[PDB]
Amino acid sequence: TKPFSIPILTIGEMTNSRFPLPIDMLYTSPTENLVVQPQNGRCTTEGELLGTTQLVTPSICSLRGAITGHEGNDDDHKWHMTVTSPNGAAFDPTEDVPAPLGTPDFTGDIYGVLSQRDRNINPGQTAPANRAHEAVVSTRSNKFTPKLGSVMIATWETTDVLQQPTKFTPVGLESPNHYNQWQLPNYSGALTLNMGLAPSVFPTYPGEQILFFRSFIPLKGGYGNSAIDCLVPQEWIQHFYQESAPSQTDVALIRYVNPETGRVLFEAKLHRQGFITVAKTGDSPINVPANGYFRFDSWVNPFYSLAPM
Amino acid sequence: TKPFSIPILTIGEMTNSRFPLPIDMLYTSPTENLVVQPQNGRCTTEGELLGTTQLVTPSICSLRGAITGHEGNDDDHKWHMTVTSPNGAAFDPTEDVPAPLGTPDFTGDIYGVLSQRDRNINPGQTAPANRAHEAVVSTRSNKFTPKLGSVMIATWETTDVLQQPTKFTPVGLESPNHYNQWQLPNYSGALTLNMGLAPSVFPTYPGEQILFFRSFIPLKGGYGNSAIDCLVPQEWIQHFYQESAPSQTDVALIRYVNPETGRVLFEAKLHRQGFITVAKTGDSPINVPANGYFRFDSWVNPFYSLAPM
Repeated sequence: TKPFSIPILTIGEMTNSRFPLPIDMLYTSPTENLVVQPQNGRCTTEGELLGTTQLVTPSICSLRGAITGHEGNDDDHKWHMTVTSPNGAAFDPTEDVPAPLGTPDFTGDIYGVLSQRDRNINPGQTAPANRAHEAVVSTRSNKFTPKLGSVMIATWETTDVLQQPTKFTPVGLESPNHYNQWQLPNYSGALTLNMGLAPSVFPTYPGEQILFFRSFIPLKGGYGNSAIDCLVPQEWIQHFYQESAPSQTDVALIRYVNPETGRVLFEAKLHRQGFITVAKTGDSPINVPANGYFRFDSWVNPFYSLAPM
Repeated sequence: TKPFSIPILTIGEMTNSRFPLPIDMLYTSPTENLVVQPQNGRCTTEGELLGTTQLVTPSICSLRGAITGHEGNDDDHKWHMTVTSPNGAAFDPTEDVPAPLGTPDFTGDIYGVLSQRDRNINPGQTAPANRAHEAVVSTRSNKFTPKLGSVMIATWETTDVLQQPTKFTPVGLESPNHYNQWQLPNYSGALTLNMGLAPSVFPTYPGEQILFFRSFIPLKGGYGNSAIDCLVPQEWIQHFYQESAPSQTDVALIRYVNPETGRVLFEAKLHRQGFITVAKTGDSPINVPANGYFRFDSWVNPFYSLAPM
């Protein structure tokens, strides 16, 4: 029975699993009136990846493939991007997954860079031509259809985008308008429901809330202090995936500890499904030292009563 | 005496430690005419970080701080960025490091996005304003002085940059002009030498070359198939940092294994200083399965004779 374990990296040493950003703080909040069902950042404590989760940090909310033309006829700023899997191989729309690995899992206008490196070398050259432009992938568009193998990608530039291999590097959001981090996009477009989903997560013990790892997400414009929350850091996913330690119950009692002073600061439940709950109500700040990290202490039963945070 | 170990993640599951990119291939080449002295991606096999190396993947080649105004009075595209440490805290120019952690470690015109979130809320508003623009940090500029707490950052945008907290998210290179991945920038500007450096690395056993983890790096324009090479993946750095396993000799014999068939494909030396050498000459392609990873097998004496790849 290989023992379960969690990384000893601090908050300040880890990366958000739902967007390639540093983790700025721990954060909790009531979620009784919404459905927390992210598809990136999903891993069981036994190392099973779920949803669209993959292990390469800069590929989170990235897209890869080629531009094949404009999307439609009536907007010169809109391009049809046929997408592949991150490894460059064809994606099978009938695969029992929501969309290609690392596809964005929220509703919003994602800002980043469209770059291209030509597949062919021109006469008189020794190397392929390149170009890049700022761009937006609107996951609420009816042409956001990654499960079918394509997305519409928009530019402010209106001509210098070729029918060439294309990558989208995510940077942030175009604005806070229409951003809802817990609303899954329609991976197959309009009037088609999503499939292959990692399940929703929620606390059940009275007075518990989900604990999130929160990152502030850049905005291209608008007023806001937008953030995106993940259930576990990307480094925890990489760790569980490698360790594949059996879970002895469905609940791991974990403690947040200051390694210098040895002081345990609070306790929490790491659920087998891959999320944390704490005995906390409200959204007030979580005040913890910088050198702190979670330590696995024991497997407990569903009803273990946590010390209130 | 804690045993040394290497992650079991495959090349296609890890990240470049010198730029936030997936790893595309293993790569070797002669370096007899170069000085290989990167400052990101530097970790001893005992977990000692060196140079400018830090653990947050999207912070590699990033810069944080605030714009104070234009750089000079003659180009409204050029801005003076005061730089902080990645945690937002003041950087001390006298600390025994080359530059703030994560600072770029090569010569080139680094392309990315400059984003800002205002520090105050304006009257009539409830949230701070935001803006972001394509930007270039030229590390060959005499105004690239991160060890002194500032860099010049340029935007195609001419005015919509304020004197506000600022992040630079790296995406790729503006072009291949003057890109030299092994030429350190002058962290303190002109006529001042760098200090606090992680040491240069080179093979010494006859017929050995350095083995690199190679990523293709996007280009905003120009002709080229530009790449950037790191000495070990970012996930190896995170692993060694946490494990802190003592190094029993200066050289770890490691084997690239196919986990499925269990077959060992080739062998290599992981040096305590934190780089890999192999018995290979030239730059011809390294042909290995997708599911392959390096496994630590034993500690060996200096000048151990490897099987030729």
